[PDB]
Amino acid sequence: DTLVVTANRFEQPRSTVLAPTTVVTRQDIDRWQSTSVNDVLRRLPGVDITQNGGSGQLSSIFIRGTNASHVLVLIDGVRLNLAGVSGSADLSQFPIALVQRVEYIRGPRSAVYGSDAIGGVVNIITTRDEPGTEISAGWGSNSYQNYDVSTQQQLGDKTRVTLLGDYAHTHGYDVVAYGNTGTQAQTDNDGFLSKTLYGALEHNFTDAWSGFVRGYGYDNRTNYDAYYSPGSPLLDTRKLYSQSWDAGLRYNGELIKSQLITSYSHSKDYNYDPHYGRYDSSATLDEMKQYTVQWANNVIVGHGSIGAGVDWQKQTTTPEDGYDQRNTGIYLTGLQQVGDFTFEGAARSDDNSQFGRHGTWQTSAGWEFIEGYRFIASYGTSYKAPNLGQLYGFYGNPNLDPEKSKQWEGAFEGLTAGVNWRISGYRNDVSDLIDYDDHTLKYYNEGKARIKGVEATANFDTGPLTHTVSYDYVDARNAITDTPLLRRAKQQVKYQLDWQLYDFDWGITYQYLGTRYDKDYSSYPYQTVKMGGVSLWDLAVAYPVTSHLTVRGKIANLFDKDYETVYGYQTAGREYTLSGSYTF
Ligand code: CNC
Ligand SMILES: CCCCCCCCOCCOCCOCCOCCO
Ligand SMILES: CCCCCCCCOCCOCCOCCOCCO
Ligand SMILES: CCCCCCCCOCCOCCOCCOCCO
Ligand SMILES: CCCCCCCCOCCOCCOCCOCCO
Ligand SMILES: CCCCCCCCOCCOCCOCCOCCO
Ligand SMILES: CCCCCCCCOCCOCCOCCOCCO
Ligand SMILES: [Ca+2]
Ligand SMILES: [Ca+2]
Ligand SMILES: [Ca+2]
Repeated sequence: DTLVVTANRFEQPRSTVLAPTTVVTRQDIDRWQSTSVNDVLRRLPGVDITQNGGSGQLSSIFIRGTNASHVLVLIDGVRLNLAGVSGSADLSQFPIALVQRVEYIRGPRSAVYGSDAIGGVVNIITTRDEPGTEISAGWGSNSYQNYDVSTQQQLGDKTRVTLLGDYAHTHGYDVVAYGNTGTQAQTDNDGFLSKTLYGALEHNFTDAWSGFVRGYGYDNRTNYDAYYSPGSPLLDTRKLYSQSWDAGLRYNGELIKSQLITSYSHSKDYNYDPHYGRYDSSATLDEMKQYTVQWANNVIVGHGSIGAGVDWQKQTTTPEDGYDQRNTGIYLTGLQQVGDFTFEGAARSDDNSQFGRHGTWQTSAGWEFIEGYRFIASYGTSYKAPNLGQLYGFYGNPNLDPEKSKQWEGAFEGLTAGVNWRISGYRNDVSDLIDYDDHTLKYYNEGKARIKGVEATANFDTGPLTHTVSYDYVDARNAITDTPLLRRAKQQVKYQLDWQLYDFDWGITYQYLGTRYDKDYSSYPYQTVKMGGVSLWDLAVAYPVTSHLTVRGKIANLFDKDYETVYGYQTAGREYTLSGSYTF
């Protein structure tokens, strides 16, 4: 196991987390030769992603079949900051260079974190420890190119620093669109450019008390497609800027853990064509500022812990009505162990300045009935806050309540003859779904979803061969009308194969994207169409040409499989990348 700290906010061992958690490390990501967050995520259990194309294009994540806004994305413990009016975050913009570790725990977790923890939680962590300085970059399949410098160091004792800058660029391909340009097209590759900057300070006043400060930021330009009058502007292009800063102290004692954290984030997300735009306009800007403050405690008691915090949010976006919004929550957590029984739980009330008070809880009990074998049940209750669009839009309704989930899940987990496996069943009923009525050009909370999913995983070695495999089946329907929701695969299958030989470290990663259902905007009324669903393979190698130098190479979409995760957006297709790192 591996500590991981994103279940109850403090360190703890995964074994000791009844819910399915998955962790991705740097080694991992470097292996994977991943070039985006999207890449990494798509691999793990329960994740369905979709893309209005290649790199840089919006994207969307469906954890166990919930809506794309029904996931909580945390960066370093802290809600992302998706600006605009749809929960949807789209980690297509979030520089992968920043990523040192992802920690991902599927299932509800609003009783710790609040809103969005409905499917599960994706905590992306920017923080390393792993001193030295590093150069690198790469080249490839669409004049893609990347360069990058890293270091962390000490400035005398109890202090260390960390800087990173990183530049990627690609020209891309046209992604056609097809029901989003109207009269004409693009016949234009729609590229992406991001440039990024990170700094850290890290400091112990002692071997218990510590602090940080961080600051980071990026500056992306990506090009997209739109709709079109001959006219009459486009909106070709998007330009996002985004900075964050944090501060905390921690104290980590033998029994009692504490943290006080702080952070402030501000983006500014221009869309525009492209000629006299800006600035025009003809030119939409969405800006946001989120502030955050949180203080938490835990301590050790039994083979258990108890913990609690308070946790405060302020988001002022800019335009007369939707602008400044505030949340505050207070929760409790508990772990314990008794015999071969674990019990783990959490609860929270939130007070939200639009919709007032709402609360939320979860439980799990496990039973290790034979050594190595273990049976877990869980129950849990989560929610999602209304968005401005829904609230204060043109069909806004500022009285909306949140959207409510209930989830049950059942799992067996075992070691058997060398294989670490798990399998797991869940029902999630969602409700008070926010659903506009043509009806009256207002939204209301009215709609219901059911989800029934199964998650099976395994890992093992045979040779010098390593196997990491999962299967996922998600049956996600509209409860009222009993049709399949959209853009979701009933079925996924993901294998990875790792091994080492001569000095070539090899990986081959397979996935099957099962078939799915969506909308063809080609023509109103708009109809749904069934996408067929498909098999990908990528091939990756690395070599330590020295001792400081690794040199890698990756063929992605190894055969050449055409397909979409969104009807009308062309996906990538076969790409090469050729890449290098020096250390010292
Ligand atoms: C719906 C829609 C669509 N939209 Co909007 C349009 N036009 N639009 C919206 C509206 C949805 C409101 C609602 N859905 O009830 C609406 C009015 C909010 C709008 C919003 C915006 N629109 C935007 C854009 C970019 C586009 N939109 C598309 C997603 C363009 C879509 C093109 C497409 N995908 O076919 C789209 C035409 C169809 C998506 C769909 O229905 N998904 C079905 C659902 C199951 O999938 P999903 O993943 O849950 O979809 C969600 C999101 O995609 C999201 N969303 C909507 N547009 C965006 C844009 C951004 C950047 C983000 C992060 C999310 C979104 O809302 C969804 C559901 O609540 C887009 C691919 C069309 C186009 N050719 O560019 C495109 C993005 C290009 C790119 N790759 O970055 C805006 C920047 C428009 C503008 N300049 O104001 C903007 C941002 C919203 C925000 N909060 O930041
Ligand atoms: C000191 C508070 C610890 C529990 C806080 C969260 C409890 C939320 O519901 C828990 C009760 O539901 C089932 C009871 O059985 C186990 C309770 O939690 C044990 C947590 O370690
Ligand atoms: C710290 C532990 C938190 C325990 C919370 C779980 C129990 C929640 O209580 C019941 C859930 O629904 C609440 C209302 O119950 C019946 C309502 O009857 C009157 C309706 O207006
Ligand atoms: C130390 C903080 C304790 C936080 C626990 C709050 C958890 C949420 O409450 C239980 C879940 O929701 C049940 C409450 O819902 C009923 C609301 O009732 C309030 C007064 O009737
Ligand atoms: C749903 C989970 C079903 C789990 C059943 C596991 C039952 C027993 O499995 C392993 C028990 O050990 C027998 C296997 O081999 C014994 C190896 O022991 C080495 C020397 O005795
Ligand atoms: C304890 C793990 C459950 C394992 C799933 C495979 C065996 C299923 O047996 C009967 C099939 O169930 C039909 C429903 O399948 C999806 C339901 O999933 C969870 C909904 O409660
Ligand atoms: C899956 C029921 C058998 C007991 C668990 C076996 C451990 C799973 O390891 C293999 C997982 O990889 C794919 C599993 O596919 C099996 C379940 O799919 C059945 C869907 O109801
Ligand atoms: Ca374009
Ligand atoms: Ca209310
Ligand atoms: Ca044991």
